[PDB]
Order: sequence, then structure tokens, then C-alpha cells
Amino acid sequence: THSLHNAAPREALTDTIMAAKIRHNLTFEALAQGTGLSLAFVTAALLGQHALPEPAARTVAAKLGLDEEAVLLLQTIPLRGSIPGGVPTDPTIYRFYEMLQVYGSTLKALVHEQFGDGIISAINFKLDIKKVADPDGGERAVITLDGKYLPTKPF
Amino acid sequence: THSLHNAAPREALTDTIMAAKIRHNLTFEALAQGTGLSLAFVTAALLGQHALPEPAARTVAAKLGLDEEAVLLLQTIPLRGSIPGGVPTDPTIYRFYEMLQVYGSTLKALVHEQFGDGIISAINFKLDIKKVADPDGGERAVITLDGKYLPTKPF
Amino acid sequence: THSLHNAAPREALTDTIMAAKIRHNLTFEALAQGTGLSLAFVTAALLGQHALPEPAARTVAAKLGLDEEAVLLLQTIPLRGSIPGGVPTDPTIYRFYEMLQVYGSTLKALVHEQFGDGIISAINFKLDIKKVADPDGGERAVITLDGKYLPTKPF
Amino acid sequence: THSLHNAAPREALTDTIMAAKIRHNLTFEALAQGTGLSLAFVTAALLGQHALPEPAARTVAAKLGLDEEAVLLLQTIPLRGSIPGGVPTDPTIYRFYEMLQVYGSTLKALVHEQFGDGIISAINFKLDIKKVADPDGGERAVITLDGKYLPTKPF
Amino acid sequence: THSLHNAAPREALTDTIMAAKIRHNLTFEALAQGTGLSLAFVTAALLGQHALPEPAARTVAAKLGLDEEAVLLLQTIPLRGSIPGGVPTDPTIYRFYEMLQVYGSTLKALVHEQFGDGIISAINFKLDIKKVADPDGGERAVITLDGKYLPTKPF
Amino acid sequence: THSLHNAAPREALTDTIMAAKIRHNLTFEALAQGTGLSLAFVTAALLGQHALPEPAARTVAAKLGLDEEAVLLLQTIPLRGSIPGGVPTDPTIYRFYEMLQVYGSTLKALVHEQFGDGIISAINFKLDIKKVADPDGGERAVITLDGKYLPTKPF
Amino acid sequence: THSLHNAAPREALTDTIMAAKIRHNLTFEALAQGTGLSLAFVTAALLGQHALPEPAARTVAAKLGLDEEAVLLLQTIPLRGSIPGGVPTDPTIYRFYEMLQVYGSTLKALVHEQFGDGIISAINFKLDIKKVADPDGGERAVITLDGKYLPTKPF
Amino acid sequence: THSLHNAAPREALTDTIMAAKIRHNLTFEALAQGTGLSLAFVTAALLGQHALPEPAARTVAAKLGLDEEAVLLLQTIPLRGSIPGGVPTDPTIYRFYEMLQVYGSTLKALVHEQFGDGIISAINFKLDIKKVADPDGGERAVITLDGKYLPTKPF
Amino acid sequence: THSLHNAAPREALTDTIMAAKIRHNLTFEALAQGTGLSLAFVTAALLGQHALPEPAARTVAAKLGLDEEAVLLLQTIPLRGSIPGGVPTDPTIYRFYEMLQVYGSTLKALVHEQFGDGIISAINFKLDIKKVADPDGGERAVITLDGKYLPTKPF
Amino acid sequence: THSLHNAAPREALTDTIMAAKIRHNLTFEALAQGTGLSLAFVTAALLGQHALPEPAARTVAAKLGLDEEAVLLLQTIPLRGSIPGGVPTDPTIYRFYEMLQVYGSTLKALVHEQFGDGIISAINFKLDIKKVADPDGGERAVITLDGKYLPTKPF
Ligand SMILES: [Cl-]
Ligand SMILES: [Cl-]
Ligand SMILES: [Cl-]
Ligand SMILES: [Cl-]
Ligand SMILES: [Cl-]
Ligand SMILES: [Cl-]
Ligand SMILES: [Cl-]
Ligand SMILES: [Cl-]
Ligand SMILES: [Cl-]
Ligand SMILES: [Cl-]
Repeated sequence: THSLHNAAPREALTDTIMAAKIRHNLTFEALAQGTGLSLAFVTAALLGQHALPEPAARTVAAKLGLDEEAVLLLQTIPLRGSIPGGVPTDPTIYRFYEMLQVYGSTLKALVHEQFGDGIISAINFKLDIKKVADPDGGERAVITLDGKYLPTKPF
Repeated sequence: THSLHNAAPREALTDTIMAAKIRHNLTFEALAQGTGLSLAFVTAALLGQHALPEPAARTVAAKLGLDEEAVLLLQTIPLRGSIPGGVPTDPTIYRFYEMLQVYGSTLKALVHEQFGDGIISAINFKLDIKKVADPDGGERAVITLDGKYLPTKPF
Repeated sequence: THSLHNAAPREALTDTIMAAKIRHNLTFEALAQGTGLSLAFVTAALLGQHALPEPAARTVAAKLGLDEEAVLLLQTIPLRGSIPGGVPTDPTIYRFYEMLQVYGSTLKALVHEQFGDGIISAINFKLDIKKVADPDGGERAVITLDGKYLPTKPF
Repeated sequence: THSLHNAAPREALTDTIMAAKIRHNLTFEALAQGTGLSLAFVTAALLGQHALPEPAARTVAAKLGLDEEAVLLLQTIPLRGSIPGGVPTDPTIYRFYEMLQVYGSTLKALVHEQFGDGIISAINFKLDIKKVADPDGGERAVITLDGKYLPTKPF
Repeated sequence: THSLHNAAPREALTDTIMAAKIRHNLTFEALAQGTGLSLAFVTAALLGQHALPEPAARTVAAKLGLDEEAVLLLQTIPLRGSIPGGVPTDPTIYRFYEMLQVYGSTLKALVHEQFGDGIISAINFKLDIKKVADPDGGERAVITLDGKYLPTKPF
Repeated sequence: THSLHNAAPREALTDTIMAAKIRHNLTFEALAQGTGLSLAFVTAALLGQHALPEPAARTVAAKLGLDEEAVLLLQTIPLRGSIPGGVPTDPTIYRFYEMLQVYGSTLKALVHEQFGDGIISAINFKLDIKKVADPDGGERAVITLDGKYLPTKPF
Repeated sequence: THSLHNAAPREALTDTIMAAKIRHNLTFEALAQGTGLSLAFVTAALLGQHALPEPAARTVAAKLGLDEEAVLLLQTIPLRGSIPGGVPTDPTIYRFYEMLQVYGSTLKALVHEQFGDGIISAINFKLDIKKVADPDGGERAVITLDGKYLPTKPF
Repeated sequence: THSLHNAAPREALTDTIMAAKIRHNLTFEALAQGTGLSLAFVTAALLGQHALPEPAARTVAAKLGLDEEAVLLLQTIPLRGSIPGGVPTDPTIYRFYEMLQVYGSTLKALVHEQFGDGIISAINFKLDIKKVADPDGGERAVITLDGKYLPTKPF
Repeated sequence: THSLHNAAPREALTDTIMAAKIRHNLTFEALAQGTGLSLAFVTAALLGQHALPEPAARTVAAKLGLDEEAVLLLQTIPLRGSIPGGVPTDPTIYRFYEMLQVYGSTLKALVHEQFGDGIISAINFKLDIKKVADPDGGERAVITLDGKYLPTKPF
Repeated sequence: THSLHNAAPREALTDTIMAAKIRHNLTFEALAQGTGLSLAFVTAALLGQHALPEPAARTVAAKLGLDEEAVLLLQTIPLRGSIPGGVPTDPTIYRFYEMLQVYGSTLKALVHEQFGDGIISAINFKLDIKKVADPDGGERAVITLDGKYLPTKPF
């Protein structure tokens, strides 16, 4: 399928997609329903980080009232990267960067202990966010990272 | 409780802990047994990212045959940061950084939609790594991030 | 609530809000009057770092004569970050950066001493600037940082 | 008075001071008693960010059992800078950096409105940390920045 | 007085001021003449680094034929910073950066010796450049930095 | 003359010179006295930024009691650079960096207006710091930069 | 198997391995012989980028005459990353960086055209360098990258 | 032949080439047919990294229906560099960067042993991507780097 | 003469000059004839790095058919810097950067040995590139750097 | 021939060779005499940037009275890079960095005009420095860069 070499074309669509989302007062849950795909995937595709299959591109473009160029651009493989500069300053995103700072060594250590030499894939990967109640009062986020284990074996 | 201003004292302890861990053929699962704490927490403390309560610090130092200077240093608040330079190069750790790069915009968007203005905490936070079988043959990692939702409320 | 993925929409609004503020010869204290919120909060929201509740958004848009697009953008959750590049060059802002450079270690030491292992929140946080007279002649600024203590508790 | 051109001599002194503090189980509040100086100043001086007058240098060296070369090194004007790289990774220190990221524009705007063109000094400056109770249960930190206003006037 | 939150408005004004300056074949000496202010101040203000009082702002705007948004923009407190990126590449500007690279240690050492612990202010500051003859034939620049000494006193 | 290829040899010499300076309780004015050279030059040479002529090198080395290596190292051409990282964090040095940030564009403009296309030299350069009294009470520093104008002429 | 959290221990082993290799006048061809593994793998392991299985670890340590702390370190999973700073300066290594700079966009474009959305793995990956004769007189290197195609499929 | 000083003119041409490529649903293999050049070269030229000879430039411009300015721009030598910032974030491109990070030291060591002191050229260089089947199911990419060995010989 | 504070005005002129150069099939050798200046100087001036004498500015703009706003801009002293970011990615430019990396220490050593303490000027400087035949077949570039020696003499 | 993976071994050798050169009061001209190689090559090799053939290594080790470890280390292929950080701060080296900043674009333009698409090699490269008198008094350096033209030819 067709791929994009830079991020500028998908950044403009995301600014157009978000404009329609705010003006029509739509949610990402509403946009992803009837597409057959997960919430995290469809939202990422709208933010220019994934390619939508052709039916989902038409389903989302109908809800937002998007052009036919918008349906074509939503199906293209993007140049991924959502944090300009690599390190964010926005507090909501930074907390996930901070988690990586404290538990980065720990994740590597436990992956090599429980799985072995290799990586936990970010491509053969599924992401899910779930809202749960805190037994001590309040709400909690339970973000799940599901990656296939790729071993590094000697050659 | 006592805090450390630099990371050098805990880096020396971590290099001593790792040397003992290899010579005694110990696992992080074996070091965490009988401490009452989760694997991710105890491992992070050994890697210089957390302070262990005095009972847990004494259990791991006994298994590793460490001095009493090791149990006291294990109980001090460290200067956190496990990734030198913020951005990793090691493939095992980098994959988690890549997850942040693609789904950073997606995580913020869905947190503000499902929770509202605020953050998902990295302090009121739990980490878990679980090994599961992949239906297509092979293994998968199910990393769970459980953080408290802290709202941004007007003042 | 609706969230913004980039800063460009709120940076344009800030230029429009500030242009109206100068043209109406208004102060941030006058714009903050009758909103129920603190001066530091409303000013930050006008500069694109916070979301205003709708009654406060309508009071400021009425004083400045802004359209209904402006009240909607003022209520959206922004992508926070007011210093482009993280490190300021403007002397007024840098002095606050310099305070962090000298007393950064000192703040951590005393936070861990008086409170314990954890953080002083920047989300459960209040800011106040007060003008007081200097006894050697002149005036002084008394900026107050009021943050909730979040402990790091083992898991 | 004598100044140091690099930070290495004072970093070694701080590492010995912290070692003595941990082994004898002393407090920064205990170390600052009988010096006549504030907690924030003496703590910064022990962390290599300020020069102590000789009575304070001798009082702290007696409590920690330091040699005469430590009393002399505590009195020299240091090369200030406590956060290596300018941007911290430790969560406790970062929260103060995050405050600067959100309210940096706000602090400058309100300084120019309440005071005028100029700066709030970091040299004619006092710092204070106070522990207070949160009405929702728990504790809060009340950090105070007290700086002299220096105006920028035409010449 | 009114302050600006970003540098973009003053960068555009500087581009118009410089364009008008070339077309009218005027000097910074001619533009600053009859304003009562020093050459370094008015030139810095025209380059977006200072606020002009309205009598000075109108005399310079009349000479260049600037619009009425420019006279108001010339009177606002800007977001200071004239070297994009902090370190210049242009040889004329770099030479002053290089002077700092070699004599930075010397300036700190001699200020603490001749004045004491503290700084030489950059806000309570006057700048002047004077052309003088070189005894071996040719010209020399005599740049004068006149800053108030602010001491660092214990608190 | 003999040159040094790295900065490590002169960085070690500077630390010994500064330690010796404190133990003899000498000032940079006392060390430069009877050398025939200016205070700023001799101070810079001791701080590893300049080469001393042998008569001056012996006069200063006798006062500090330096080895015979220091006498040769003081006469060798060093690898210049006194601010590690290019941008200082120490407040005393930064104020001079801030002067460069505000008046960098202004200095280039006035150099090209009063002198023409070219630079103000940092090699054919003289530096002097003088203490003067402030009519508003207090003291002031009058730092003078005297550089020869090198024109850029077509080739 | 045991993994390392930092690179410092393997860099010391690598310099000792290289010291022994030069001192004993050994080749990388000889060190990889009798291990059953490819030249590219064993050489990478000696440079701290891979873990050797114990039979290979003893054959290489016997040829260099290394202790038992070396065979244990040679079998540990390292913290990978051979170019300090990410970008090399040595011309031999840089030429490979330049290949990435020119053909980076082309590799992404052709991978998405010939394979589809996804990546070419660097973990399920083999490297080979082969010397072949250049028909224009001279020699050529034929470096082969053999990576598994991992698709990004919707979830 | 004509050279370009910046990448913007070729970046716009690449944006037009890609837009036309999507609308006619053409492949890079289809664009390269009948030009006599390799797939990797022609794709690189369209992505702004190479100059096309006039016959190839016209065959590709006819297929996309481009004007004569596009055929002239396709023949100019560009300012090479396809990864903005040197280090990519897109997963597909980063995998090749990671290959460089792990085997960079290995490539240099083995190049000096098998070839000698010198480089493997990135200019006298050919690139090829080949799709082959993975015996354990799936597909694999076989990217081949063919560079001339240039020795560094004394002068 | 008139100076520019930013590079943006001259970057647009360079883009127009290059477009006219390509459209008229002109060379830098043809543009530099009849100005009396060297090829390297005029070419640099067209690329925004030098100010052209007023007669030369008219001839080059006449040859390219540019308006007079361009020759007026061609006579302005620019903000120099032709490599955005300091380090190039284009291979042709990088090779000259690589020369600096290998022989930078060597140039300083030999300059201080043959000339003495000081610099080789980049302002009192001439550049020439000459095409010569390689005795072993092929062509060679002989770039000549002619800089005045400026001594560092004590003051 | 043996290659080095890091620069530390050659940095130590360079410090001993330079010490011996001063202690024997020798010049780089004297050390290069009787080696058959050019001044720039032998000087670069002593500064850790080139490998000397063993006859040249033995004449230089004999003149400086070095052990056998020096003769072996001078013949090893180093990890090249003489400017730590890529960008120098020492004025003598920076002037050559500044030359590249101004004339970088000009060199690429004239190389593509006089030679064509390709590079001027830094491996098939000669460096020479010659001292000439300035006609109006003073001395000049005439640095000559002699690089082979390597064309980029389509494949
Ligand atoms: Cl992956
Ligand atoms: Cl948090
Ligand atoms: Cl927080
Ligand atoms: Cl201040
Ligand atoms: Cl100041
Ligand atoms: Cl100079
Ligand atoms: Cl992979
Ligand atoms: Cl090459
Ligand atoms: Cl110069
Ligand atoms: Cl080359």
C-alpha cells in the first residue's frame, strides 16, 4: 500500500480531523465504533501514526464529514513519531516518559530473566487503556502493553 | 528517611549486587521471594531506582552475601534515572521508548477523554511483566502500567 | 473534555487574546475578576497552559469581545509547555530557571527530609505571586509554590 | 574571598559530607542548628552551592567530624549548578522543572504587570520550604521564593 | 506596562524596521538621535530586545514611516534573546562569544576577588561601544560593560 | 612555541594553582604584581587560557611554590575554553552570557555601522575590570573589551 | 541468562580482550574459529554487543588467557550500543551512517512497497561481510543485512 | 551540472511526485521500468537524494504527468540527507539505525582486518533490497551494501 | 554599510538567484566575470555569505534578470552561516568537515610550531579551489586556504 | 593490521609522545625528518589520527627514547576524531571550523560545477601548511587541501 516519506501531509489531516471532532463534539469512542478495530489503533491512525484499512477510513470520514482526499490519506503508511523532539514537556505525556526513566533498567532485566536475550516487540504489539476504580478512592488507568517476544539467538 | 544527592553511590552498590547475582546464579524472582513486594519494585531498588524498607533490604543482602553498608544504602532514596541520556540505544529498552513515540499522542488523547484534564501518575504507580503464550506459537509479554489518575483542577 | 494534540491552535488564540488585552488596555487582574479562579491560573489559561471553565471563559471573552470560537478553544485541554526549548533566554524567566539550578538538590534533600520519599506535585498545585515592600527601599516578589505531597509507596 | 573555578573540589566535599550524614544518622535541620542561618541556605552550602561563614563551617564540621580542609572548602565561593545537564530526571526535582514549563509564561506576564519591566532576582533571594496539612487529608509543601525586583530602565 | 509572551511579533517588527532602514538609507545613529537615549539602548530596542518610551518610539517610527501597530509594539516589553540557539555562527557575533569562552573563568575569579560573592548584574546594566584608533594604524572597538554588583549574602 | 593538544594537562595545573592560592592566602592581584602584565591576562593564564612568558611564569610560580612542570606548562600554548559545555550555569558567569544574548544582534549592527564589514578581534584583544562606586549607593563593575577591527574585504 | 544493566563492565572486558589480542598478535578470524558461530557474531560479542554461549566463551578466553571473571562476563547479555553518542566521527564507521542518511527514505519506501506496512527486524537479523574482487581493479565489501519482515497489522 | 544549495526545492518536488504517485496508483518499480537504472537509485532520486540523467528524468516525469520544471529539477544535484535530525523515529527506518549502533564497532574492526586501513565507500556504492522467503514461515529482506574499499595510505 | 540581523531575507534571495541560474543555464564562473573578484567570493555572496560591492551587485542581478530590491539586498552584510546546524549531512560538504575532525589537532600543533601563539584568520582570508589532473588517472581538487597569522601577545 | 576500538589507548600514547617531544626540545619537523612521510601525516599520527609504518614508527620512537609498546601502538589503526564534541572551542581550531561554516555551501557549489556530482575525498587526501609573508607586513598560512574527486555515478 502507498507510504508517505514525511509527516507534513498527515499533520495537516490530523489538524483537520481534530477540527471536525471538536466542532461536531465527537469522541474517539464514537469514531472507532463500527470499524471493528480497537480504540487505541483507530485513535493513533487519526493522529497520523497508523494506516487505516479502507472500510474504517470511509466510516470515520463519514462521521466527521471528510473529503475524498482525507479517505485516501488515512490509508497511507505514515512516517511515525508523535512527540516532536523525542522528549515531551506536556505533563500527561511526560509521566509515561518518566515511567521509562525509572523502570527502563528493570524492564530489560526482567525480560532477559523471564524470556531471554531479545526484545519485546513494538510492531507485533497491542496497546489498550482501561479505566478502573481505585479501592482507596479515585480512578486508575490500566495501560496494557502486549508485545511478541523476539529472541536474539547466536548465528 | 535519608536521601542521596547523586547516583554514584547506588551505581557502585548495583555493580556489586550484579556481581554477586551472577556468581551465585540467582534470579530476580529468587531475590524478591519473601520480601512482600512485587518483582518490578524490588528489581528497581536493586538497580538503584527505589529505596527498600529495612526488612526487604536485609532479605536480599543475605541472599547475595552483602555487607551492612549494603542494606543501609539499599534503604536510601536514590537520585532516580536508569537511562543515561534519557533516550536509550539498547534494543530491549528502546522498544518501550518506541511505544512512547508512536502512542504518545494517543495516550494523552484517550486519557483526557476517558479521565479528563490531568495525568496518569508515575508515583502512585504499579508495574507488572507477565509471560503468556502466543496463539501463533511463541511467547508474548504483557506489561501492565497501573497509575492513579491525578486531575488538574482549577485554583 | 476535548483535548488538543498540538500547541498551534492555542498559540494563535493567545496572540488574539493578548492583542485584545492590549487594545482594551486591560490587566490580567481585571480579566480574572469575577471568575472565581486565582490570578495565576486564569493568566496561565489565557497563555494556553490551562483549560478555563465555561463561565470564566465567557467572562473573559465578553471583556475582550472575542467570538464564540474563542470560548470553545479556551475550554479545551491544551498541550502544555510555555518555554520553547525547555531552557529560557529571557532574563525574567531565566531567573526562575537559575533558582532551580542552585536549589534543585536542596529542594530534593529537604523534601525527602521533611516529607519522605515521593514528590511535591505540579498537578495538585497552586501558584501565587505577591508584591511586598523591601525594607532597604524598593519592592520584592513573594512567589508561593503550594503542592500536594505524593509519597512513593512500595508495591 | 576565595573562589573555585570548577565544581570537582566541592563535589568531593559534598560526597564526604553526605557519607558522614548517613552513617551518623544526622538531619539537615540538626546540622543547621546553632549556625544562625536558615535551613535552605545551610543545606545548599553542604550541597556545594553556597559559601558558609567560618562559624557555620566549623559548627557543621564538628557535627560531622570533618577535617580542617573541609572547613576551608566550605567557605570558598563555588561554581554553582546542582542539576547536571540543566534538566533533571529525578521525579522529585523534575516536578519543579515542570512547574517552570507551565507557569513560565505566566510568571513573566505577572511580573511585568505587578512590577514592570525587569526581573525578580535570584541573587537577592530567599528560599523557604514549609510543611502544611491538606484539607482533604495529607500534607502539602509551601515553597516560597522571595526575590528583589530589579527594573530594566532606559539608559 | 504591557508585555509580549512570544518573540514572533517583535521578530516581524525587526524585519520591517530593518527593511525600512535600508530603503531610507538611515543609520542607527540617525534613528536614535534626538530621543535622549543611548545608541546601544535604542538599537537594542529596535532589534526587539527593549521597550521604547512613546516619545522615543514615535520619533524613530516617523523616521522610518512605520505603521501604528509598530509604535505600540515598540513600547511593549519583549521576550528577550537575540541569538537563536544561544551560540552564534556569524563571525562578528561569535568573537564576543569567544571572549566569554576564554575569560569566563577570569571574570568570575576577579569579581569574587574585587567585589565578593555575588554577580555583576545584566539588568542594572549599561552598554556602550566606542571607536578608537590603534597606535599601529587601524581602528579598535572599546565596548564597555557597566553592571551593578549584587552580593550573595547568607539568609 | 610548544603547544598542548588536550585540556587535561592545564586543567590539573589550574586545580593546583587554585589550591596553592588558597593555602598562601594570596590574591590574583598579588600573583600578577611585579610581572609587568595586566591582571586579566595573568589570571587567565593561571586558569589555563593563556601562555605566560618565562620571566612572568617564574615570578608567579615562585609565589605559589609550583613544581618545575607547572613552570613549563604555564608557558605552553593551551587548548582554550574555560566554560565546559559552552553555556555556563554559575550565576556570576551567566550574567555575561546574558549580556551576549540581549546585545549580540546589537553589537553586530553597530560594528558594521561604525566600522564596516568585519569583526572585533578576540585575539588582538585587551580585557580590564575596574571597580567604581554607584551614586545610588553600592559598587559597579566597568569591564572593558578592547579589540582591533579586522575588516572583511573582497578577494 | 544473566544480563548487565550498564555498559561499563563490558567496556573494561573489551579493552582487556583487545589488549590481549594485540599483545598476543591474534586475529578475529582465529578467535572465532572452533566456536561454531559466525565471525560477525563472535567479534560483536568481544566488542560487548552479544552474549557468548559457554563453550564459545571458554575457547575465546583460553586463546587470550583470560580469567574466570571473563568467561562469566562474556556470557552475560550486555547493554548494547557500540557508537558513543549515536553518530560516529571515525570515517570507517561514518560511511555506514552516511548510507543511512541517503537511503533511509528509500529503504522505508521500498520496504512498504515490496513487503507492506511494518519493519525489517534488527533482532531476527544476521550480518555478513564478504570480500569480493572489484572488476575495476581493487576490492569491495559486500555487507549483507538479512532481517525478518514484521508487518504492522490492525488491531 | 547544476547543484542545489538547500533541500526545500527538491522537498516540494518529492511532495508533488508522491501526490501524483498515489492518484495514479503507480509503484516505484513501475516508475523505474525502462530507465536502465536500479530500483534503489531511482527511488532515491525521486525522494530527493540523487540526480536523474535526462532520459530517466523524462520517462518518470511522463508517467506521473509532471511539468517541465519537474524534469529540470529531477536532474539537479540535491543537498543530500533524507533523515531530518540524523536519528530517525519511524520504526522502519530506525531498525537500520539500530543495526549501525550494535555492529558499528564490529564493522570497523573487521574492515581493518579483512581489507586494511581505510573505508568502505558510500559514494562508490550500490544498494539492493531483495525479498526472500523465511524457511520458518514468513518473508525476509536481504539488503546488500556493496562499497569499494578505499585505503588510507601515507603521503 | 547596511547589515542584516537575521538570515531569512538573504535565504529567499539565494533561492531566487539559484532558480534564475538554473533557468538561464548560467554558471558561477559566468556570474563572477567582470567583477574583479575571485570565484569563491562572488559564489559565497550569491549564497548569502558576503556583501557585494555595489557595481558587482548590479551586473549579477542583470545577468539573472532580478529586480533592484535584490541588488540592494545583495549589498547588505549578512548573518553568516551556510551549514544549518553546524554539522552537514550532504556528503560533499561532510568530507570537509571530516578533514577538520582528523587534522584539527594537527593544524593547531603545526600553527603554533611554525607561527607561534595565535590563530590563522578566517576573516583576513582567501579561498581558492583549483582543478588539477591526477597523475594516476582521474581528477583532484586543490583547495587553498590563505589566512593571516594573528599572534596572541600578552597585555 | 591491528585496529583500536576506542581512542583512550592512543590518547595515552599521544600524551607520552608530546611529553618526550618537549623534553628533547624537538619539533614536528625534526620528528618527521628521515621518515619519508609528509609533516602533516606524521604529526597527525602522533596525535592519534593515523597509523605509522614500522620504519617511521621506529625512527620516531628512537628520537624520543620510547619503549617497544610505543612502536607497536603507533602502527595500529586508531579510532579517528581529534575534536572532542565535533565543534571546537579553542580559537586556533575554531577558525577552520568557521571557514567551513561560511564557505561550506560555496565548496559544494563549485565542486559540482567544476567536477560534477560527487565528493572531494578525505581519504585520498593530502594536507600541507606553508608559511608566506604578508605584503603589508606580517605572516600568512597557506593550507592546501588536495583531495581526489570521487564521482557519484548512477547504478
Ligand atoms: Cl519491534
Ligand atoms: Cl505523578
Ligand atoms: Cl505531579
Ligand atoms: Cl539576578
Ligand atoms: Cl542581573
Ligand atoms: Cl579574532
Ligand atoms: Cl526488530
Ligand atoms: Cl566514500
Ligand atoms: Cl579571525
Ligand atoms: Cl572520502
